Amino acid sequence: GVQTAYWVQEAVQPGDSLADVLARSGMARDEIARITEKYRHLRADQSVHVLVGGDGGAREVQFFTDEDGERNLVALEKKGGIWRRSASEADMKVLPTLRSVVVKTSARGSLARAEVPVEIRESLSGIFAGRFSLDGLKEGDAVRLIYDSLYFHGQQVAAGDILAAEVVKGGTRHQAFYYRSDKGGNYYDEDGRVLQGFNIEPLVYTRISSPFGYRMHPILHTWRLHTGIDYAAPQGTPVRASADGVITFKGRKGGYGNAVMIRHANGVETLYAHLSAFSQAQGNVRGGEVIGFVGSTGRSTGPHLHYEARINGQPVNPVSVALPTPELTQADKAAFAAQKQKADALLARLR
Ligand code: NI
Repeated sequence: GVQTAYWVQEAVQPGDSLADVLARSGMARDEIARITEKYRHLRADQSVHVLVGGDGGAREVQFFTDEDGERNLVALEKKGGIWRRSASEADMKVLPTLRSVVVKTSARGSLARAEVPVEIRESLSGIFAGRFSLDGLKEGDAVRLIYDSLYFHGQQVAAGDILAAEVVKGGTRHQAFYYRSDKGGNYYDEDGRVLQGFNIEPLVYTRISSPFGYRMHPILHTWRLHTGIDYAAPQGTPVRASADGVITFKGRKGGYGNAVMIRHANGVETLYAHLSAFSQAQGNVRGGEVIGFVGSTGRSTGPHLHYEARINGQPVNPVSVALPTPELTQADKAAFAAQKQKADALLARLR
């Protein structure tokens, strides 16, 4: 009898194009065209979804883009015969995720079995990197986490930042709390003291135009993930290394324009882009010496620096990880205490 609509999932293979994946799914030739007419692009490690109507006609197509610098969540619907970027306020919903796990084999291993996003395992590693090694957790060691999770139409699509984390290694308790204020946040321990190389910011900037993490466009309601920090600064402004390490690259790089990377050791790297010019200071960099100057090369509006920290792999909120953490004043102390208590109430849920 009558046919019902169904979803088709097509994974994205190496250096694949949208039209490519869309074609392997079985989508019509002329249909692929009407789509790519308005929409180095397709984020690998995923799969584009296509809703097929009972009549075999495509009605929707959602997927993630991995453009250089940021990733976009593209949702497209077909109405009246035209593909339009679908979006709405109620589409996404962020919830606090309470995950508790006890180490058995390895720390990173057990956390993976507990359904803990790779992003979080690495973000957690850098946060406590100044107290212990996340890989030195023996059996019986606990890891209690609380982090925002993004749900698209009731379906978990990503993971926000860590709100609080309690780790017990060998019986020693280590706590980390996320604190935000003013008109990104930072991580502090239970006593409000700084946790933990990166003793300075990459430069002197006028203001931070765009923070790290997921954010919804105020009017388009679309969602995008900025894989770094946008430091607004006059072009030509000296861009120095945040810490020691060794520069491993430099030159034009996709939408990043001129950029350089530094392997700060311990399995961590950094990247500064959109530079107007370098300064050629390869080899080992003491940490602090100029390595570039602000510009607007690659995919960028005006002058500013793109700071991106990549722990054991890909993008990770550089805050309190690959940047210095400011001390808490009275303009905080009280507020922080109020926030620490809220997170601890959720933590106690995993004890
Ligand atoms: Ni950026």
